[PDB]
Amino acid sequence: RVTDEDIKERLDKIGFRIAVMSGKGGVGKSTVTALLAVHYAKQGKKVGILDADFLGPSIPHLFGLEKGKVAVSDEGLEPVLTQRLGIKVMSIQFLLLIAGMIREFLGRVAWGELDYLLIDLPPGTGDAPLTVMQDAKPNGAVIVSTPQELTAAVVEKAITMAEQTKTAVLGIVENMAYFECPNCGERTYLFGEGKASELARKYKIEFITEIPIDSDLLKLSDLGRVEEYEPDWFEFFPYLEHH
Amino acid sequence: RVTDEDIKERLDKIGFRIAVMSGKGGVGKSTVTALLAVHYAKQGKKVGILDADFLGPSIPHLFGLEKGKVAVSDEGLEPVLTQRLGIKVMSIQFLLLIAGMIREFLGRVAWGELDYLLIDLPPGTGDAPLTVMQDAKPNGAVIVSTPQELTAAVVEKAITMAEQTKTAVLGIVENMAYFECPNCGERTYLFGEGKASELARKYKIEFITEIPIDSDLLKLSDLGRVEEYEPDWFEFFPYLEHH
Ligand SMILES: Nc1ncnc2c1ncn2[C@@H]1O[C@H](COP(=O)(O)OP(=O)(O)O)[C@@H](O)[C@H]1O
Ligand SMILES: Nc1ncnc2c1ncn2[C@@H]1O[C@H](COP(=O)(O)OP(=O)(O)O)[C@@H](O)[C@H]1O
Ligand SMILES: [Co+2]
Repeated sequence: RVTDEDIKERLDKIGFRIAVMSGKGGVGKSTVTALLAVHYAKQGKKVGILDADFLGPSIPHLFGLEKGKVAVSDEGLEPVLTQRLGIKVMSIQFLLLIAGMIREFLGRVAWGELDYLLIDLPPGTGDAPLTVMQDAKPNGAVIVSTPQELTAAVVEKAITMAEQTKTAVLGIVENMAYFECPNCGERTYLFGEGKASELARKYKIEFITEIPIDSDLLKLSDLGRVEEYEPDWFEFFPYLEHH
Repeated sequence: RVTDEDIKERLDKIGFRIAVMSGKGGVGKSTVTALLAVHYAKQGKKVGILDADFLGPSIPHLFGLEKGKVAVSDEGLEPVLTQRLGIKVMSIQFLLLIAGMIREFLGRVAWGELDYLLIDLPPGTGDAPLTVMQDAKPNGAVIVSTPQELTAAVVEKAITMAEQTKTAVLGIVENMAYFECPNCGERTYLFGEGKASELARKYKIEFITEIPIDSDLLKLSDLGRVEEYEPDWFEFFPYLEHH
């Protein structure tokens, strides 16, 4: 029930729209989304997360936000804040086709003035996650994949999808690429690891990052204490003009 | 088209029907299925795998069977053999509602005389993987799960499912439970690990196994050379009267 000119007034308050996308489920798209939100918050930035992943909404759980409950104000649907860093979150989860659902999330929600809105897309390169790009029209987008995914095929379906809304492909994230023994700091690289950097060099993408399988990230993910995860795999995420 | 009394003549040639099942996707159900097939073959046994996982058929890939071509004989639909150990495989994959598809797989396929038929179910505890239990009515079934999401809930939906066809729950497999540094042989246990043994003791299941995250299993899985995977996580899988 929200006009195309209506969202404009809302997104005008938002410095930069990043979308996070994946070849498929279980590659840690929502976890990365969360870690980028945490990166930005901790740098002093005001951050919003829109959970577009109706399939399996990981986002609220990661911030221990099962206390769903949206409330309505002058400004509209008040997003629930993460207690440690004040990140604003919106998820279907907070109500116990979607073409228009995203239009509401961009319309009726009081995002206020924030520097970055992170959209946790549905998984894959299908129509589902393209419908969301239709309405969110992001400035930037970030590919999340495991080594043993991460083909030029996938990366090209990704660059092509980003064409349909004119969005820059800012980075590849190689999630669960290696493991670092905490005893002896030995790394063991999972088969297919190192492809992110080669494909990035290949298609002229400027940001690569290889996130290991981290027991602590799994612990705190589960506990919903992700805001306390110390390691920043986005230490070197490039600046992005966000006025 | 295959009659209910028709399958009887076929399964009469088959010593024991094991079904492999999961709380959800990406927990390595198909990989375990494959490793149990390999365990049995290498022990001298004649083994069949029915790939009931139409969703995302991992099985043929694991044995490098993209040569997906069935042929028909007197005996019927000839399963394609794995080249190293002679395991017989059947998968929709070999043709480039399913209620009756499984009925064909159990009916029209020439399984011949074999000791074990392993059924790689669809993932989860939903209707999909229950339809297959209807027609396969397995003697035994094995739960595959990762630590994070190995709940009494899941295990009970599993024991309950197995009731509906009177099948024994033979084992729990905790897949990707830990990692062993190849430098210093240190193990690092993923959060939630050790639950399989507690739940098994709890619901009186006789077989537990914890499979680590294995770079080599990932390598050979991908290469489709799984038959050459040396480690047997079923070293101590109990005997099962299979006349
Ligand atoms: N680097 C990592 N180390 C350990 N666990 C991880 C890592 N990345 C993701 N996970 C876990 O893997 C699972 C899948 O991540 P998730 O974000 O749900 O993927 P997706 O967004 O594709 O569904 C979750 O349990 C998540 O916390
Ligand atoms: N213990 C393990 N170590 C490393 N990789 C594994 C392990 N178990 C499974 N995998 C890999 O994880 C992925 C998921 O396994 P799969 O059997 O396809 O899950 P499911 O059958 O439940 O969909 C595959 O790439 C598989 O080879
Ligand atoms: Co070590």
